[PDB]
Parts: sequence; structure tokens; C-alpha cells
Amino acid sequence: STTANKERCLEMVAAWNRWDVSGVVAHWAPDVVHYDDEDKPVSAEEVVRRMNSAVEAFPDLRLDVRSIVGEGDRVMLRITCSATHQGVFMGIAPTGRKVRWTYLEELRFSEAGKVVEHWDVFNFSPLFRDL
Amino acid sequence: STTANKERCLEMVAAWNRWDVSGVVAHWAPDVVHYDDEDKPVSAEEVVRRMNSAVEAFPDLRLDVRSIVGEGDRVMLRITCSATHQGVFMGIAPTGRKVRWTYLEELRFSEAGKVVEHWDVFNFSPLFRD
Ligand SMILES: COC(=O)[C@@H]1c2cc3c(c(O)c2[C@@H](O[C@@H]2O[C@@H](C)[C@H](O)[C@@](C)(O)[C@H]2OC)C[C@]1(C)O)C(=O)c1c(O)cccc1C3=O
Repeated sequence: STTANKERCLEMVAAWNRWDVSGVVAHWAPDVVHYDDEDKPVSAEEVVRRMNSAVEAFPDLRLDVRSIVGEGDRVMLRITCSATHQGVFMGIAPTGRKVRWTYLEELRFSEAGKVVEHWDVFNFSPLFRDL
Repeated sequence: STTANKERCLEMVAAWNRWDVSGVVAHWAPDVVHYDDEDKPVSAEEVVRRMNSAVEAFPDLRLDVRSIVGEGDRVMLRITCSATHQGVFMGIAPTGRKVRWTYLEELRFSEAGKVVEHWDVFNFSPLFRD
């Protein structure tokens, strides 16, 4: 259970690492809720839009799982992303610069192994400072 | 034990919530390593200094553990801190206003239950968005 959930998370990371958003979404429950930094739900449509925009802005991105821990129906991962800023991002046009940020991803899974709730914490400071 | 490690983490949160940094530091191993935002070690003395400054700058701070997971020798917690910004913090002058941020704390424990490695992930944008 915990083991399976963790492996599911690593498959999502592998999908991001081949720049395939659809492979991440494939693990979502039909009723999945994603919470933003203010704990407000973000619609699936908008979450996917943001994910697609990130791959567009950072098309060479690589995610390094620094740590992963699972207990019960939850998994948390500390991840470092490295990329080059080749596309417009959150309004900031390209720089070509090498960037790097760290973040937490937290997922809660249903008994059938699908993601039902999803949170994160992003430290975009290094990225803003750089850009 | 992970159960035990998790309680220790809750003890650290309770110490923060009574604004007692020393009760946090008590859990550290003598040879603890803390990593800054770029993965470089930060001295235990400098961590203490930053923690002390937060208690002074956010003196009504309250931490609510949103989730906690333990496995093996590690614990991760997602925590939300709510406070009023009353003092200078990292060069940022008080606004007097309510502030709130959510973060990760990851702790690695020795077999005897002392913290040997420590990482954080913060979204401090509420403190400087404007
Ligand atoms: C309420 O304080 C905070 O929100 C921050 C914070 C919080 C914690 C800990 C913190 O050091 C900090 C503090 O983080 C340090 O100082 C920040 C300026 C710096 O960006 C930092 C996050 O890298 C960290 O510096 C080591 C800041 C703050 C506002 O007090 C902490 O060390 C800790 C721990 O060692 C064991 C368990 C829990 C904590 C913890 O919650």
C-alpha cells in the first residue's frame, strides 16, 4: 500500500522527466482536488494548464527526488528541479539561464491507488532572484 | 521508532507555539547538519539566530501541523504558520499585518532519536510579494 503509492509517485516523476504531462494526470482520481498555496482548490483544467506551461517554459527540466516518505494513504516528496529558462514564464520572458528550485509534493491516495488530494510547497525564491 | 520520532516532531512544534526556541534545539544531535535553501550546510548557531529572530518578529506565531508522515528514520511535516508581522525579519520591516505561510520540515533522526539532518522548503512569498 505505502510501497505501491510510492512507486506511483515515482512514475509521475518519471513522466515529468520525459516531459509527458498526460502521464502524470493518468494517476489522478476522477474526483481529485488540488490545493494552491492558500489552500484553495484549483480546477483540473487549470492545474493541467499550469503543468503544460511549465514544460513549455522549462523543456529540459529534470526532477531529482531528494527524499520520499510514505505512511498510510499519503506520500511526501522533496524534489529539486533543474532546467533552463527557454520559454515565457509566469510572465517573465526567456533568459536562457540555468535555474533551479526545490519543492514539496504531497499526495493522498484512494484505496484503489489514485490521487484524490494533492498539495505542494514551492520555493521559487532562487528562481525569482535569478530572474 | 517512527512513532517516537513523530512525537518528537510534535514536541518541537509545541515548543515553537510557546515561543521557546530552546525547546526546539533540545532535540538536535551534537553533530546536526542543517541545509539551507541551496543545499549548503548552515551552522547550528546561525540557525538558532534565525529562529530567535522569528520569535521576536512574529511574536504571536502559531503553527498548525497540516500533515505528518514518518518512515524509517525520517519525518516530513507540512506546517502552516500564522502570525502578525511585528518585528524586523531578514531585513524586512514590520508591516503590522497578518501573515501566513505554509512549509515543509524534513527531519532525519539518529537511532537514539536526536535530529542529525534537517531540511526545510519555504514559500515565503507572503512576506515579500509586494
Ligand atoms: C515558525 O518559524 C518558521 O516558520 C521558520 C522556521 C521553522 C522551523 C525551523 C526554522 O529554522 C525556521 C527558520 O528557517 C531558517 O531561517 C530562514 C530565514 C531560512 O530561510 C531558512 C528556512 O533556510 C532557515 O535557515 C536555516 C525561519 C522561521 C521563520 O523561523 C527549524 O529549524 C525547525 C527545526 O529545526 C526543527 C523543527 C521545526 C523547525 C521549524 O519549524
